[PDB]
Amino acid sequence: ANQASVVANQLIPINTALTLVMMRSEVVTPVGIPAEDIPRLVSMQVNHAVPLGTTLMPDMVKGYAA
Repeated sequence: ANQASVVANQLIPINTALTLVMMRSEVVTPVGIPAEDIPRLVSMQVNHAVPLGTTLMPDMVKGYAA
């Protein structure tokens, strides 16, 4: 409970480097990448377009390991 995840603040297109305006922190369920990791995610890539409001899960980010 009460753990925050990275949520897509805009549609994040494929093969596009993640920027800070693309990511917000929100308490959603299920839990995705912890909000704490929003600096680590900067400049990484998604392997599929993420719609607005989707929680970013580990598998969506190319090269992500926690």
